[PDB]
Amino acid sequence: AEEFPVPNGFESAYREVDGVKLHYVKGGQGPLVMLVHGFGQTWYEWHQLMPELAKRFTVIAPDLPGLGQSEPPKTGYSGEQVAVYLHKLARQFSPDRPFDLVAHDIGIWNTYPMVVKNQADIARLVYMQAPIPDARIYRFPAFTAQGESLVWHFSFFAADDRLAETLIAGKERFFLEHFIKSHASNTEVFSERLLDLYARSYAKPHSLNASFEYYRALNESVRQNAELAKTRLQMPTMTLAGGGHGGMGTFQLEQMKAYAEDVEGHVLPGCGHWLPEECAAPMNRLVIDFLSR
Amino acid sequence: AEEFPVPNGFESAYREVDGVKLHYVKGGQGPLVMLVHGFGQTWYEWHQLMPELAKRFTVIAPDLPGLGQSEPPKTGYSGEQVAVYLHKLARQFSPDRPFDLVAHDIGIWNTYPMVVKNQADIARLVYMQAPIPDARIYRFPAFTAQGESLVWHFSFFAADDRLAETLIAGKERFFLEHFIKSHASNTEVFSERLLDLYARSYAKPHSLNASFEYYRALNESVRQNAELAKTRLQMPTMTLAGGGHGGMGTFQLEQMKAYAEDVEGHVLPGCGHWLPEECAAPMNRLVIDFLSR
Ligand SMILES: *[C@H](C/C=C\CC)[C@H](O)C/C=C\C/C=C\C/C=C\C/C=C\CCC(=O)O
Ligand SMILES: *[C@H](C/C=C\CC)[C@H](O)C/C=C\C/C=C\C/C=C\C/C=C\CCC(=O)O
Repeated sequence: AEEFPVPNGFESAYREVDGVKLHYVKGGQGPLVMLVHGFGQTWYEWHQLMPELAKRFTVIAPDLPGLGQSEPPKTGYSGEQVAVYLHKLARQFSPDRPFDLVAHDIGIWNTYPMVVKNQADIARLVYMQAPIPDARIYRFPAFTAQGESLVWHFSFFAADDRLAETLIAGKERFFLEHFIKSHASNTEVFSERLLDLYARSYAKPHSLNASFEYYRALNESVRQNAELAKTRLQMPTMTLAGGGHGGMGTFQLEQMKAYAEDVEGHVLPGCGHWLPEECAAPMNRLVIDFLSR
Repeated sequence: AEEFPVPNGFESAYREVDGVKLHYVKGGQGPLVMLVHGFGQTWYEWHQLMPELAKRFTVIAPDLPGLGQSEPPKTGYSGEQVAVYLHKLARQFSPDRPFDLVAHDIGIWNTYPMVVKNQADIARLVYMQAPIPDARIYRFPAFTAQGESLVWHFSFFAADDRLAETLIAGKERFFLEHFIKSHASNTEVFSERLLDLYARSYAKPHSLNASFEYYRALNESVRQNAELAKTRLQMPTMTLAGGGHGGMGTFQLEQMKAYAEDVEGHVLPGCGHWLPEECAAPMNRLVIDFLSR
């Protein structure tokens, strides 16, 4: 049984990494690129970009531990702990060469530590629509004069006594449509059919809980990154952000400049958080062009 | 039936104000003091203060429109609209002399406009544990280095799609215990029975919705207060705030200094947000002494 349709020419498979069975979808030939999804979604957010990349790269899209069809982590949900699983997974398929990395939303949180600790393994890096966890997140406002705070879900999801799982259980499809559309500019791409697929996956009880454990570990991840960030990233990096409702605008690039020596950034107008779906054509073009250099 | 026990010597009653049937509890003799409750609670949060105050004053504690046993407003939930109902209710009982006002949490939001517009009607003012809605609220951080913030509920409650009602329905007692304890220093003062009573009141579907409509109107109240605040408050004012977890500390007095010419403030160590319950004895003493001068 597959939660999402595999593109033609790709395989759905599993690999045990440090005692955790990870699900992934893989296709193509050539140097490896790993695509890492974020909250509310799975490998499937990449399914339009994957066939295009697979024309010249080997492409792997895993499900984050506990999400999609991947088992929960055995160590923990902090960025440094999860990053181990993803780094070892990639190195099973690229043991002798650097690989490229694309990450969205908490995919950034779950990859930054292995990038900074294994810089020679990362050829090129693309990050979109999430802050790297650091002290900047403690200044984001809870409440805005216009639109909506992009950030109040940090506290909701991190609240103790399983607040979020307890309130959302039984209402998963409702909640997912609300939080996806509230963070989108081009809401019309989120058909009821597509929302059904995403909701069915994260409504699995262990996946609902896993989703929020990433936020419960966020303060730990901030403390981890305070040490890791004493070394800047050296490899070519590109940031993408939406310029519309739900987009991070100029923050994505401006923060990355503190972390990276070689970075270019783009803000996609009329696009919110969910760039692969809201703005597939320009986003795919930017990623393919950047990795094809 | 009554949702909460009425103290001896007090009456539970109703008055029509602008076509809206308001519930209140009233007792005592002498000049009028109106006590206005906040979110999650009803008139009952004042039940320990009321018998003491009624030795020197006529005391009235209404349920906010839509909450407790009061009918929802027929105009709207912004501060200026709700303050009309509370001002006219007070004037029914004190038509010939100014009255005192004590307000907690969103009771502040729902009274500040009628105080500033009807200053000759207000003898003395006591405000505790909430910002006056203004641009200062756009600074409060969404997330803290210790976990969930005190203010992310602004955005949870203001969200559309009836987000809060939909997620909290069926879990009203669970959610109320969470937000009471997350804003408390002294959780021991909240019996399981007291939490049961508050939860059963705000779980009423029109009351659960009314609770969050105050927040859906918050930005409108900010915009209203931007104009109203061009007129400073001239009556004697006291602020109170908790010094412990859940307390606003020095913010309460420091903001009030920008609104009021004649203000004194106290911060109560060992107390959080729920001052009438967490710190009943010192809070009652400070209020009684301030109003008795
Ligand atoms: C995934 C969000 C997906 C769905 C929400 C339910 C991650 O949790 C969050 C990723 C991105 C948004 C988070 C924070 C936004 C980052 C910066 C805020 C924008 C400008 C900052 C302005 C300032 O300095 O205050
Ligand atoms: C009622 C809060 C009641 C229940 C919480 C669901 C109002 O919505 C909020 C009023 C007071 C809540 C207490 C503290 C937060 C309010 C303002 C923040 C002021 C200063 C910052 C202090 C801090 O965050 O440490």
